[PDB]
Amino acid sequence: HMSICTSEEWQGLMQFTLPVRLCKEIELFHFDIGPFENMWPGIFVYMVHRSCGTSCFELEKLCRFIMSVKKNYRRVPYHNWKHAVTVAHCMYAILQNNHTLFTDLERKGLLIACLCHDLDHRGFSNSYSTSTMEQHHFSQTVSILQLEGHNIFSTLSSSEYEQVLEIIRKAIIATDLALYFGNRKQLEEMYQTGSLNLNNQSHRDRVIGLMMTACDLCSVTKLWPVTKLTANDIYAEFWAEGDEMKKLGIQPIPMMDRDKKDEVPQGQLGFYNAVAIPCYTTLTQILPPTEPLLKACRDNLSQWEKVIRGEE
Ligand SMILES: Cn1cc(-c2ccc(=O)n(C)c2)c(COc2ccc(-c3cccc4c3ncn4C)cc2)n1
Ligand SMILES: [Mg+2]
Ligand SMILES: [Zn+2]
Repeated sequence: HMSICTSEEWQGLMQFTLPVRLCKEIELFHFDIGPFENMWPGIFVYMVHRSCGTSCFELEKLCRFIMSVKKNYRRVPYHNWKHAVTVAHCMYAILQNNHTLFTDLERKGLLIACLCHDLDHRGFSNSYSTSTMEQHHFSQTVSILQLEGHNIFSTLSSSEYEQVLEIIRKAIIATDLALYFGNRKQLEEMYQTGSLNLNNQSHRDRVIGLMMTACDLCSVTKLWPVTKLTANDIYAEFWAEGDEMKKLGIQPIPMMDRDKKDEVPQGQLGFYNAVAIPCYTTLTQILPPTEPLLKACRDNLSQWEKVIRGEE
């Protein structure tokens, strides 16, 4: 277990250059990687390069690492390689727009953590100690790092190496949405009381934790026709899970039931109000430059309202 890339795959990636007409596009929060499948591993290399230059990773081990990650994502409609890269791009925009808050270690850890955060997702929920899927996705990240010529951190001291693995573990654990409700609440209080202090490691962990939810949910921050299409992918998976439950004579909850299709826009609306809006509001409060994520979220919420009210 742990599949690996071929030499053709890592060498082809080493040779890629992003077309000039995307370089301004890719800096924008709402950028959609969607139309550029061929370029996705290339796009990740690019973002690593912009954010730490052409000498932050041995370029060969880097391309090998990315191409093996890709081969350990499965061909599922939503929790796949497309979503890893989408989440990593959101993290890239955040780090670029907040350039001096984060250490060099943090920047490398979090881009890698984002690409690996759904490693070997099967297309079924946590429901079908806790943070099950996530402890596992971290486990798989550890295994790839450990292979052959795939250790991109080899050139760190053992003190830095232990540091970056622990950035990664906490980051991927933070992508379990059950834990997001409490982290956010904690952050909301600290901000209120004025007690938030980025010199404090456990405060940094929390902020980073929120940053991982915001990236993980970022398909709600793209332009309306892209968010709409992604929502179809999320449903392809949820309904396939609901179909497997009916196969056993089990009644799935409404969200996994394709017979409950007309209650889609209502469902979307509640999620936006209950999860997405508070997430990007607390983020915007701590990191003002992330404000365009909130704005794009608000715009998509009002699209969903108009669907419900019957006008699009
Ligand atoms: C980008 N993105 C990730 C996610 C996401 C991430 C983590 C997570 O745990 N969930 C559930 C979703 C989303 C929102 O997706 C949604 C899916 C279904 C609903 C829904 C709720 C209730 C009844 C419903 C619903 N749909 C049909 N009916 C009848 C809402 C939102 N967008
Ligand atoms: Mg996940
Ligand atoms: Zn995810």
